[PDB]
Amino acid sequence: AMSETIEGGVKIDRLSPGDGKTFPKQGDLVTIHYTGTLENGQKFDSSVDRGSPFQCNIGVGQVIKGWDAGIPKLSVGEKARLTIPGPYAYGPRGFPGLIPPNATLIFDVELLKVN
Repeated sequence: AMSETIEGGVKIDRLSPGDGKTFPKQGDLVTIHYTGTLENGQKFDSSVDRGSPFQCNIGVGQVIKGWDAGIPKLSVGEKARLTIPGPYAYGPRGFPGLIPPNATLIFDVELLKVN
């Protein structure tokens, strides 16, 4: 149960452990189940509610910076909270009506798989 502050002011809180050995590296495909929330409790996205996970390549700019920085510090199976500041998330614009300008996003993510 580390808490870790990393590039971007991104905070990783470890909720439940992974294998402690299998971590994603740049380029790796990662399969994630997540839930995204605003600082005010408002939920804004959830792969769990959709019944199917999210896949992406990591550290190639295909997801928010906070995930490129954050996901690779998790081990397979690990469940963690990422607290990602605006610049590492949707930025100074956000998506108006959904995500406020420069909003801090809280993600509860579980790394399910690395390839």
